[PDB]
Amino acid sequence: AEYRNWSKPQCNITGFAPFSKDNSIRLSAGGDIWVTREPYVSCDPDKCYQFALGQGTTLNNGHSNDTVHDRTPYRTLLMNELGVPFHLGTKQVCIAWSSSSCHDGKAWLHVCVTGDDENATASFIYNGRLVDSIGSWSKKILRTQESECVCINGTCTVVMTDGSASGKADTKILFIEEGKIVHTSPLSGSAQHVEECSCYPRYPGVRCVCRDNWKGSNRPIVDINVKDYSIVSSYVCSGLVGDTPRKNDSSSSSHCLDPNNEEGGHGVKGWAFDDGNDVWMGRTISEKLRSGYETFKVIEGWSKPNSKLQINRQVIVDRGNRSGYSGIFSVEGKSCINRCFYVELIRGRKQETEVLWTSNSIVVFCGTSGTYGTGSWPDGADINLMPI
Amino acid sequence: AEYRNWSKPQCNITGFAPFSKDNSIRLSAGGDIWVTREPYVSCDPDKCYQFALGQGTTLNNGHSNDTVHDRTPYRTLLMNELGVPFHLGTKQVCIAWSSSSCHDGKAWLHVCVTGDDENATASFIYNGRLVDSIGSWSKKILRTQESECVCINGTCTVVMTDGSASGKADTKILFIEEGKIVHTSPLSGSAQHVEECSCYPRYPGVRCVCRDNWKGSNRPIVDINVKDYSIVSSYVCSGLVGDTPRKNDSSSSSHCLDPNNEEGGHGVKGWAFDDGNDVWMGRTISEKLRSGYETFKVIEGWSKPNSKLQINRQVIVDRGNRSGYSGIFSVEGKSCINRCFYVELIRGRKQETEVLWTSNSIVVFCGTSGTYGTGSWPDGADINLMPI
Amino acid sequence: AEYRNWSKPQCNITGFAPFSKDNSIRLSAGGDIWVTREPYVSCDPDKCYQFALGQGTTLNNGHSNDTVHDRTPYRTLLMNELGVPFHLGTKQVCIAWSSSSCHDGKAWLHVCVTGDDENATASFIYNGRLVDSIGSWSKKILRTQESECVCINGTCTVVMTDGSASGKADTKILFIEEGKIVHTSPLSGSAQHVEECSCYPRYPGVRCVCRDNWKGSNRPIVDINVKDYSIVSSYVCSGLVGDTPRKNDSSSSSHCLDPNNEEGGHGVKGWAFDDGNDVWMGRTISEKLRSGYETFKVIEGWSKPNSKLQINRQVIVDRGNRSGYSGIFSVEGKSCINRCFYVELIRGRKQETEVLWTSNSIVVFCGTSGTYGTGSWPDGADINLMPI
Amino acid sequence: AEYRNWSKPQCNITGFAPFSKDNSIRLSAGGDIWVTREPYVSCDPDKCYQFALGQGTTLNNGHSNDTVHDRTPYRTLLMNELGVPFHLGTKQVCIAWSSSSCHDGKAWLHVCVTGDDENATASFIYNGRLVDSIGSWSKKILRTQESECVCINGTCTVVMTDGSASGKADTKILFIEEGKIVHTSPLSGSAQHVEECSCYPRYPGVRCVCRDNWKGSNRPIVDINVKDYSIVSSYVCSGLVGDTPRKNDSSSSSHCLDPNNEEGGHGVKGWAFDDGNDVWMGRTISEKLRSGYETFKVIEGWSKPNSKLQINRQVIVDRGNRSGYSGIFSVEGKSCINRCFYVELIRGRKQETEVLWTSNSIVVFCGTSGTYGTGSWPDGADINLMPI
Ligand SMILES: *[C@@H]1O[C@H](CO)[C@@H](O[C@@H]2O[C@H](CO)[C@@H](O[C@@H]3O[C@H](CO[C@H]4O[C@H](CO)[C@@H](O)[C@H](O)[C@@H]4O)[C@@H](O)[C@H](O[C@H]4O[C@H](CO)[C@@H](O)[C@H](O)[C@@H]4O)[C@@H]3O)[C@H](O)[C@H]2NC(C)=O)[C@H](O)[C@H]1NC(C)=O
Ligand SMILES: *[C@@H]1O[C@H](CO)[C@@H](O[C@@H]2O[C@H](CO)[C@@H](O[C@@H]3O[C@H](CO[C@H]4O[C@H](CO)[C@@H](O)[C@H](O)[C@@H]4O)[C@@H](O)[C@H](O[C@H]4O[C@H](CO)[C@@H](O)[C@H](O)[C@@H]4O)[C@@H]3O)[C@H](O)[C@H]2NC(C)=O)[C@H](O)[C@H]1NC(C)=O
Ligand SMILES: *[C@@H]1O[C@H](CO)[C@@H](O[C@@H]2O[C@H](CO)[C@@H](O[C@@H]3O[C@H](CO[C@H]4O[C@H](CO)[C@@H](O)[C@H](O)[C@@H]4O)[C@@H](O)[C@H](O[C@H]4O[C@H](CO)[C@@H](O)[C@H](O)[C@@H]4O)[C@@H]3O)[C@H](O)[C@H]2NC(C)=O)[C@H](O)[C@H]1NC(C)=O
Ligand SMILES: *[C@@H]1O[C@H](CO)[C@@H](O[C@@H]2O[C@H](CO)[C@@H](O[C@@H]3O[C@H](CO[C@H]4O[C@H](CO)[C@@H](O)[C@H](O)[C@@H]4O)[C@@H](O)[C@H](O[C@H]4O[C@H](CO)[C@@H](O)[C@H](O)[C@@H]4O)[C@@H]3O)[C@H](O)[C@H]2NC(C)=O)[C@H](O)[C@H]1NC(C)=O
Ligand SMILES: *[C@@H]1O[C@H](CO)[C@@H](O[C@@H]2O[C@H](CO)[C@@H](O)[C@H](O)[C@H]2NC(C)=O)[C@H](O)[C@H]1NC(C)=O
Ligand SMILES: *[C@@H]1O[C@H](CO)[C@@H](O[C@@H]2O[C@H](CO)[C@@H](O)[C@H](O)[C@H]2NC(C)=O)[C@H](O)[C@H]1NC(C)=O
Ligand SMILES: *[C@@H]1O[C@H](CO)[C@@H](O[C@@H]2O[C@H](CO)[C@@H](O)[C@H](O)[C@H]2NC(C)=O)[C@H](O)[C@H]1NC(C)=O
Ligand SMILES: *[C@@H]1O[C@H](CO)[C@@H](O[C@@H]2O[C@H](CO)[C@@H](O)[C@H](O)[C@H]2NC(C)=O)[C@H](O)[C@H]1NC(C)=O
Ligand SMILES: CC(=O)N[C@H]1[C@H]([C@H](O)[C@H](O)CO)O[C@@](O)(C(=O)O)C[C@@H]1O
Ligand SMILES: CC(=O)N[C@H]1[C@H]([C@H](O)[C@H](O)CO)O[C@@](O)(C(=O)O)C[C@@H]1O
Ligand SMILES: CC(=O)N[C@H]1[C@H]([C@H](O)[C@H](O)CO)O[C@@](O)(C(=O)O)C[C@@H]1O
Ligand SMILES: CC(=O)N[C@H]1[C@H]([C@H](O)[C@H](O)CO)O[C@@](O)(C(=O)O)C[C@@H]1O
Ligand SMILES: [Ca+2]
Ligand SMILES: [Ca+2]
Ligand SMILES: [Ca+2]
Ligand SMILES: [Ca+2]
Repeated sequence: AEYRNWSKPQCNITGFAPFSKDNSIRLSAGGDIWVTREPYVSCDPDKCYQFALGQGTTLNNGHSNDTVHDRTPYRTLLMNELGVPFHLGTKQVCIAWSSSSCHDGKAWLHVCVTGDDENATASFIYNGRLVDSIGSWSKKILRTQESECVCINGTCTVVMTDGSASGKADTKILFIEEGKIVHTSPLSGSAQHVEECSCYPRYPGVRCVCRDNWKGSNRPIVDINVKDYSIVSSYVCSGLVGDTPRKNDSSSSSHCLDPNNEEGGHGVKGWAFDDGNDVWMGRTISEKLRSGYETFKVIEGWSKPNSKLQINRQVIVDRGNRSGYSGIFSVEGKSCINRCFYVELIRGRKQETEVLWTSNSIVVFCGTSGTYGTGSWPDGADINLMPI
Repeated sequence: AEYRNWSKPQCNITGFAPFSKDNSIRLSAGGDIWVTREPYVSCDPDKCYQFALGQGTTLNNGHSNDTVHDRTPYRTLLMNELGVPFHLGTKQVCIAWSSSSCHDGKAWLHVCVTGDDENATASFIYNGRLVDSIGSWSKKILRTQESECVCINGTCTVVMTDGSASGKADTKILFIEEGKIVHTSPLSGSAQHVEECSCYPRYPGVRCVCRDNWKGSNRPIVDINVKDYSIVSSYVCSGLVGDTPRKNDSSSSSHCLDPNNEEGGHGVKGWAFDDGNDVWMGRTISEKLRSGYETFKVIEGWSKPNSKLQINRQVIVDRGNRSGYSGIFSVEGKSCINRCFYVELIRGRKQETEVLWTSNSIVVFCGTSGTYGTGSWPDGADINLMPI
Repeated sequence: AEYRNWSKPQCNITGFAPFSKDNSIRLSAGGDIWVTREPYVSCDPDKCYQFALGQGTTLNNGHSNDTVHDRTPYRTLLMNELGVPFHLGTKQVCIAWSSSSCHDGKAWLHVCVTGDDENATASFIYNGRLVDSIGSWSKKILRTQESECVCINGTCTVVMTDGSASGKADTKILFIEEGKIVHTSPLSGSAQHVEECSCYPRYPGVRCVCRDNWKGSNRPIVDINVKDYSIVSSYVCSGLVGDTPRKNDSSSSSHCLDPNNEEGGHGVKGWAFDDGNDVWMGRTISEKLRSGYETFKVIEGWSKPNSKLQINRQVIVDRGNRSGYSGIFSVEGKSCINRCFYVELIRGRKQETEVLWTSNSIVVFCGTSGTYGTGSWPDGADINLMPI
Repeated sequence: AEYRNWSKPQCNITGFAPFSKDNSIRLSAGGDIWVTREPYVSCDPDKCYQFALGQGTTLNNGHSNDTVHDRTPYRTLLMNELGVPFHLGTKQVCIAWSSSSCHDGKAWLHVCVTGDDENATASFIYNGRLVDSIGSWSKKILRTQESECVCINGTCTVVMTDGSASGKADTKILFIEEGKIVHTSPLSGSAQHVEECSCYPRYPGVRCVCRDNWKGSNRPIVDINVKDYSIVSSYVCSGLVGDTPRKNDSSSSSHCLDPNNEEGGHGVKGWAFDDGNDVWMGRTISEKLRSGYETFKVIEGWSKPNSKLQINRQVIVDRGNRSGYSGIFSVEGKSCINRCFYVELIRGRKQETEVLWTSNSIVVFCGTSGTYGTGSWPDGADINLMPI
């Protein structure tokens, strides 16, 4: 076993093909299945795993009531092979109401945050043992990616924020070797608010596309140099912007440097990645709600400020059905590194009042250089057939 | 780990001996078990797995209502070790409402088709990662074997059809190396309609027996040359024909070249294989319905047009009990390659109206050169004891 | 991986110490657990497994009604690591209403009998594939040990009977190499009726203690020579006899050569083994019913006709609680081969009428050369708290 | 695979960071989960496992009634990877109503005690086989640590007691090599009553902190020399004492040599360990009840009689919530040996009368040399939402 370096070119991308779906809410109506949110996917060199933050209960269970809240002492990070839904034999790998995980080629790192809002603890678990921990630096909900971290040559990097959800906060990038924090760098650059980064290897460094919860409906970019620990940041150039909420497609804009100040407050975790001067990106179909999910390429949308020339659109979830968070993960092939993404399909409160719980299922697609058709792969549960 | 070449002679066959049964419908009345259809079996060099297309729900679950339909965005391919029934810890390996899987000696290939009827996508997943995809070529339900594919020296082959279920369609044979499509050949020869092929290694090539849904109650044969990609096809010679529906044994016929035009419309997935000039084949016992299941040898039934001289009959499922699809898989022994088959035992709608769901169990037999007795191994559930 | 030869001396035995218990009936009242009977234990060189014949259903399930019957097409052999109760993820390794399994050092052999009473089939599965099969030789319930077989230097041996349960039958000993039957020898010697043998390695051969269902309440012995295939048989010498039913301890007898003709009809599977001239044996405490379970040594009870001098008694299950079958298995230690046994704890019909099902749990003890105390480890379920 | 020697220095400790939590009582209200008590954690060189003594039943099950009792023939030791809650696929590794387990670098040892109070048996199982057993030496509930044993260079040591819970008893330290007892030493030194020791490697020997159930609310220490089998004992010096019950912090005392005779009767399993002259220790927050849980360092609390100068306090479970037993386990890092602890969170009878059962969940923390914040991680079930 050798460390991963991810030193292959990005695969050619013509769009995305279906990869996995867990159907977990449909299963929850006839089976004991965990209540979750904030899912993601990350793969070791052989095979992929699905992860999510449990709510310390199954769905058909009195403890599923009022699971809309994001942070409790009962949330744990669940980890199963991809496509195995979160049944009662699922391993809870750490105590977490925010997390990130990744494999360095040799073993798994988990970054797990729990405890009081004003004084949380992050644990750093590597190859099955606690190696490091830190306390909150700004006393305002220390929190992290909710998707995979990225490791090159044994140095894993993860983005964390502590501070306001609606104003200037303190973001830092940690560099971790076999579980030990070896350096911490503050965020630098023109991104003004950074949360929930979706990061990917872009050898020789790591590139992240994030959520600006304050003034941007355009997504921040954070670039991380793992050799010298330097950080740069800005915003995706595309005038078709990636956050929710956002303005409509004719009114929206980005010019790469600053938050657009267009319905910038609040947001949703999402992703994008560059392909030469173009950008591939996903977003909800609704501009206001976490409903629908579409991907497309914006021609020159990485390099040219405010480009809106899209092509190669695919519907992942039709506009009539619920989506949620989405994130990137990367998979090493024989000759190239592929990009894949998952979509959280949130069901229950507050939007759906027939039940008292909040949970989700997942759907997952991977880049292809081949061809594909059309469809829609929503959660699929009938809210009226669920236990309350 | 080396690629499989299957370069051993076929084992001697005197008939078939019991191998596996999962009892899944009986278990579903007191346990959380997936709703399935279109099951099959395929083995890696060590051990066998059962697969089937899930319906995105367990049976005792409101979402099992009206699971008679064949294609939805919730169907996934399930994969367990053979004899482990589809419980909630079962892995969903891909999104699929049609599939085929096989192991090349090194890793698993899955061919998984999903999305809109008029514009489906097939994903090609190998060693746990998406390697290729194609879109529908004829915009009319791209679909595949619903049983194992076959790999020689690292080149796996799979038969797919796109086009009418009741007239000329477009069948193609794909050749796939570590998940990458390297060649596609159109069907050639005198088979006029080919679906749901049951294929087996017949070194140096692959031989398939299929379903003609249009004009044949005799089964098509497709022979695939993996070295030069050439294809030949025709029909099993036996006058005791393998499809359902079919005429009775005195009225039925085949003369090897053409569909017989005898109750040829519709059909069921099945199998046969040659043993010198003779053929071993399975079929439903009923000529009209998917009820009962029998195997026998037809003397000269591979080589002599319209031969009806049977011997070595075995009842697998008595005439009074339900069957379904059946397919072949092959298993490498010390000195020879054995042939085995499974039978899908379908329960529920439309035929049984006491319940609202449709699902199945499996029973599996393998070739023997020894001796054996008699019996009947049906699904065994009492429809009146099931959840509706 | 090398073949086992079992060429170490028997361990010193002072009695038996607790090893495993599964509590499966207690668990069945609050969990989905298989209905079973005829359990046993067998270990590969690393670890032990529990096996039993399923009844194709869980206990809290309408299909558990009238599971008293011994042979149906739904019975399968279940196999889990020892101490893991038969939950819904349990593997059904073959179709069987009679079975025997054993590991030769390299892989598992399963001998699985199913089908019609008058014309059964035995399948021989080795390293996960069907290698051989035979049909019934006497058309009267071909049947086998219901406990582990034994392999020396790659040759596994198993005892099977076909014929009357209440008169002369046809017993044969099969010799099987990597799943292939290489020789079959008829029973020879003075045992007059032999069923359900509990066999153990006694290098250079195999020694079995069995059930005489016809005229003996003393247990038969069958000795098997694996080099030349010769067979000898007789009866355990001990005047404290091992079957149920039997006469009381003052009236019972054995003189080593013949069935005692004392309450000889019917019987229960059990075991014994020699220790020099002495014998270690288990039996039910009741002389009429499968209730209680005790072990003891009979001084000179292997060599001296009708010896009744017992010592080192241990109660395993108190007289007030139900037992069932019991069998031997052997485990290789650093310097010696240990002997262990399991006891089936049968609950439900016909004896207990509060429920409609019949099932069992297990308890398991292993030889020790150390010391121990006293106790009683019965099934423990309260029949009045069970689903009917 | 080599034997562990634990010959690295203790890691620096600044306090403890969250490691694992299983949420098992919350899950039990909507899932089939074992009833347990007396849990602990122990790790092989790769990964950690959670263990506990089952009560032979799940919680939503009539057999969970009156599970307050500590010893029955149905209790077994359960073992899962850490964070996997005790679902129905959990392995019961031995019959036990008292236990200890540990891995020597090569394989697992389990010490399992069961049977009659006045004449119990301890089984010693190593690498999956029974290797040794002993009977009760004093006929008064032979019993052991209920947490991990410790092995150096292949010699594992375990502390056991037999005798009164409220007066002089007979404690012995056993030394076990690949499952075989090679030496037994009696307790020696000034500890007057020793139960439920929490032991850790302190190369070249083993150090334990225990429970005095007779006259001490200060905890005993037992030091074990694995080379010459000699034993020394005394009491933790800290005037902030570790048992429950105890006097308040101003009235309590210890002077290192003798039991303090302060609310000394009864007790709870707990732990402490030295860090130079200082001691790190956990205790319940309540002085009378098993409620709350806190850890802190007592400056000079290892070396200076009656020191009460605490620093670095952390709440693990707030004062308003239930705790239970707690124990130490040790984990080998790249350069140092870390200390971790678990807390049993007991729910149900006798204290909570809304239900008829008694069970627990777990929470687990590991030493850190980093930083951390604050929180509280209690069991979290709502007693009014549980099955009775
Ligand atoms: C079977 O499945 C395939 C694959 O999914 C479908 O093909 C895709 O079809 C979509 C929708 O048409 C294509 O994406 C769209 O591309 C447009 C740009 O391409 C056109 O214009 C350029 C420039 O002149 C031409 O070079 C090019 O050849 C095309 O003529 C974008 O304008 C589209 O965005 C606009 O419309 C969408 C709604 O469709 C809005 O949401 C946007 O806001 C915007 O107004 C869009 O991106 C995609 O490129 C095709 N893929 C491929 C690989 O061909 C088939 O349509 C489908 N067939 C059926 C019947 O289901
Ligand atoms: C115990 O189990 C064994 C093994 O399963 C059973 O033996 C099989 O029995 C079946 C049924 O008889 C045999 O299959 C049949 O073979 C017939 C041809 O063989 C006979 O005729 C030839 C030519 O003259 C002779 O050489 C040969 O020795 C036989 O005399 C076919 O004609 C049969 O097909 C016809 O009948 C079946 C119904 O049985 C119809 O469905 C068909 O449409 C057709 O009319 C059939 O194929 C089989 O070969 C035997 N196997 C072996 C290996 O011997 C035992 O019968 C069974 N005993 C009991 C009591 O259960
Ligand atoms: C704690 O646990 C230990 C270990 O389990 C118990 O010791 C065993 O006790 C049993 C019962 O006494 C012993 O088994 C019996 O051995 C008798 C023969 O030994 C005695 O006689 C000989 C010959 O004179 C002496 O050499 C020897 O020292 C003994 O004095 C048999 O006669 C017994 O069988 C008879 O009684 C039983 C009921 O007990 C009947 O069911 C039989 O039909 C028959 O009448 C019996 O086999 C056993 O040997 C002891 N084991 C060991 C290793 O010592 C302790 O008794 C137990 N203490 C308590 C209080 O629970
Ligand atoms: C965020 O989280 C951090 C880490 O958990 C919290 O910091 C810990 O805070 C606790 C409570 O104050 C500290 O533990 C306490 O240490 C006291 C000794 O230290 C003080 O006094 C010495 C000697 O003069 C000074 O050198 C030192 O700098 C400190 O000023 C003990 O006296 C305390 O025990 C007493 O109070 C507790 C209740 O707190 C009682 O239960 C005891 O009986 C006793 O009366 C206690 O041990 C701990 O050391 C801090 N950790 C670290 C690493 O700094 C932050 O407080 C928290 N912030 C918030 C707002 O949540
Ligand atoms: C669902 O959960 C809510 C939130 O905890 C429960 O409401 C709390 O109930 C407690 C116990 O009576 C009250 O003290 C709190 O004031 C309630 N909080 C709020 C916001 O209402 C509620 O009881 C639970 N059950 C249902 C059926 O709603
Ligand atoms: C079983 O499933 C059917 C098919 O989806 C359900 O029937 C549909 O119900 C919706 C919601 O009311 C209607 O809009 C559709 O028109 C119905 N379709 C048909 C074909 O009837 C049915 O409600 C489900 N439940 C039961 C008990 O039958
Ligand atoms: C329990 O199983 C028995 C045995 O199969 C069932 O009884 C059979 O019921 C069928 C269907 O009505 C009858 O044709 C058979 O004659 C019955 N056999 C006997 C021996 O009675 C019985 O119905 C099942 N259910 C219960 C509640 O007893
Ligand atoms: C809960 O368990 C208790 C303890 O076993 C049960 O009470 C026993 O019930 C038996 C059977 O009637 C009586 O002979 C015993 O005398 C009872 N013992 C005691 C201490 O009361 C009780 O029945 C069980 N069920 C419930 C609902 O309490
Ligand atoms: C609390 C926490 O750690 N993360 C939560 C974040 C933050 O509230 C925002 O990023 C603002 O900081 O967003 C969610 O609320 C959301 O939008 O669905 C869910 C997630 O659990
Ligand atoms: C829809 C699909 O992909 N395959 C389906 C096929 C096709 O309808 C036919 O082969 C005609 O094309 O047959 C089934 O309907 C059937 O007969 O039981 C089930 C299967 O799911
Ligand atoms: C039918 C079969 O294969 N074996 C059965 C045997 C035989 O009936 C006897 O050995 C007589 O032949 O005994 C049982 O009935 C029994 O006594 O509990 C159970 C077992 O399933
Ligand atoms: C019975 C047994 O083996 N151990 C039990 C011990 C002993 O009773 C005491 O240590 C006194 O000896 O403590 C418990 O009761 C307790 O306090 O919660 C539980 C545990 O099961
Ligand atoms: Ca925003
Ligand atoms: Ca047809
Ligand atoms: Ca008898
Ligand atoms: Ca005390």
